Amino acid sequence: MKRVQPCSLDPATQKLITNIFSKEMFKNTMALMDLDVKKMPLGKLSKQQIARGFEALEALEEALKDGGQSLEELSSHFYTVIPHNFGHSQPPPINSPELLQAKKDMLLVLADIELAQALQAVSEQEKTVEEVPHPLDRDYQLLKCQLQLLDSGAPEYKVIQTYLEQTGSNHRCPTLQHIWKVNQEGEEDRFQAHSKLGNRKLLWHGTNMAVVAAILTSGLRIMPHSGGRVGKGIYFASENSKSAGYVIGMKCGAHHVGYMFLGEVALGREHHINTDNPSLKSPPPGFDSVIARGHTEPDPTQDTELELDGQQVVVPQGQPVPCPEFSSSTFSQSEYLIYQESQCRLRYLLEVH
Ligand SMILES: CC[C@@H](CO)NC(=O)CCc1nc2ccccc2c(=O)[nH]1
Repeated sequence: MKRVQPCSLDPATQKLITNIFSKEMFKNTMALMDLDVKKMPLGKLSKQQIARGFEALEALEEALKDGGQSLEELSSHFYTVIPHNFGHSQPPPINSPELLQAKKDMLLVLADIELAQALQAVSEQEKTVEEVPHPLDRDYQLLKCQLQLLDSGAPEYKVIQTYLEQTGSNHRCPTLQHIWKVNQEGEEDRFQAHSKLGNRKLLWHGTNMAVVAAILTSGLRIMPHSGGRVGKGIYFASENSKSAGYVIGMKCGAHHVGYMFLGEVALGREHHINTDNPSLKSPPPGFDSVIARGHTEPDPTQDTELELDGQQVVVPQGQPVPCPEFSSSTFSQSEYLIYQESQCRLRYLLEVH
């Protein structure tokens, strides 16, 4: 029998690792995306299945753009590959660009669920080694990402807290529980190359809980089949309320639990837009970012700065105020886009109730 070594983690980090590696949380997410968890168990989920899923969605995309199969014939093949559960009734046809991108977004989450499952596989070295770490230490070690819990006294604590409270829902106030500094090793070098590229900003990136382990393992990515209102890049917001909309919040006890990322984004020369462009794959030449400007913006006169690795990083601190220039924008709130993974570094992780 193998000796289980004691857990080295603080209670808040243990709780976080318990939450983001939880089998029930992953199944819950699949259930919330109307996936058939009985026909698709966590352990049966595979890279081949997800690939076959995206192949079926691409065929549907070609039909949506000949004498080929009908949209219902092609939809039926997608549901055979990715079993859904609509109370065991006939699943609906994927006959619109809005339905298609939603199905792609579902598979991107499912790919991050499969990645967390693949990450937890027992290596041959582990089978030979005569002791084992506590399961939470093992999961933490697999992320290959340093997490450091901040106390109310850390220099950035009050700055982050003000950012959260001033730009979050005025009535549906997100309650801050914990902040971890995130040091993803193998993400430092690519981001540091952009040292001469300024206009650095700390921006929100909200996700569901089932993709947090994959992000701590791999960083924010520009995945194939990804997209949205401002194309194929990494989406950020300066308003917490915009990023919070993407946080489902899992029920636990008498409260909700969710996680939010803060990323350091080197925006450099910004290109501003006031209308949707799902076809963008990069900024225009000579630009380093695309900012879909909203009707509001956290009061720029209230911006502060944080020193992160000897670089000034703008941190908004004001409530949203109107922006007359973008009063007629198709965006109510700003969306910040970068099209190179190296222009982002994860910096903080927040637990919110
Ligand atoms: C493809 C769905 C998943 C895979 O992780 N993506 C997310 O949950 C990111 C969602 C998100 N979208 C935004 C869009 C505009 C502005 C901000 C955000 C944001 O914070 N998260």
